[PDB]
Amino acid sequence: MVYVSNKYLTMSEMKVNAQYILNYLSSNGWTKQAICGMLGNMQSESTINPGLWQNLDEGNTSLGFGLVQWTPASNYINWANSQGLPYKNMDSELKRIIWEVNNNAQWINLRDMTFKEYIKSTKTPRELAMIFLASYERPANPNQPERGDQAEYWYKNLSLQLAQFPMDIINISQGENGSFSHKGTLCIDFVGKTEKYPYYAPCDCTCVWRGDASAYLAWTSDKEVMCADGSVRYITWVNVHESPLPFDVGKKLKKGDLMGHTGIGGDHWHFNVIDGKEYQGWTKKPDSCLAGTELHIYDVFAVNNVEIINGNGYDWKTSDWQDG
Ligand SMILES: [Zn+2]
Repeated sequence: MVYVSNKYLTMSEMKVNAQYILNYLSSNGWTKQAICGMLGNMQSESTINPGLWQNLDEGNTSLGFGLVQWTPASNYINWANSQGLPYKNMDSELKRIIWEVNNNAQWINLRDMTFKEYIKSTKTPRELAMIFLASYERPANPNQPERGDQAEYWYKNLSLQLAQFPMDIINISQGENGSFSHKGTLCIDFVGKTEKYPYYAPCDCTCVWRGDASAYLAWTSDKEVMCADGSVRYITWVNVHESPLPFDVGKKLKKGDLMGHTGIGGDHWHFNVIDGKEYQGWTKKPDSCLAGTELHIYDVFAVNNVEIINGNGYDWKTSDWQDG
């Protein structure tokens, strides 16, 4: 959903557009600050409307058009045609801006910042709105602090999850460095209240590997998460012993969705988590665990609303972090 028209948008309609642009350019590696600094500008140029002609003068290609009011409009519209993109279109316009960053276009460095620098900046959305104004837009009237106020407003009004321990109970049958099969590892075997006991997604995640032989699924958090130890990081983990395996590679789960059950794939759940967003298969040291940097389960996942029955004397922590 985007609002595209030759008419001034209300704040409700702009908010929808502003959210869309945030989502799109976020995936393209721009910072929330720089996107909002641009939004403050596009609010003044266009009410964040990709279909808007300057002064509502439809079809006048000598005047401004679209989100940043490309002037003359034909420079953009012609670029769009050459690129096989429909010109009056949100994504096409965002693709034009990305192109300008990638091709040393539009921007003039008047504030000791290049366009490539701009999109990675974490200066205030106010600061960056004014940098954008001076460098990209270059208006005849430079005194427009409202673009800054608008930037900071979109920063606050648009758009971390706390990693929650998957299961309702903690009851450890074999901890980190356990003698039977965890020597050298930070793995933990957990049992449920019964056989085949459910556990849930600690955060939005995706299934990245399936080992049918060894009965494991591997998962990677979609975003960086907030950990029980106050760390912010991507995480990757493995669930072993479920039978049959619930999902396939690519499967997407939201925080709290059913992720698996204990099993015999004695009934239990072997769990192991590493730092980062890269699954790297396995190693033995001397016992089997994930390759990569193992993290303590009790430092990563919070135990809010978990019944601890055993325990193993680990620093299990609750967290007051509130999910975005
Ligand atoms: Zn184990």
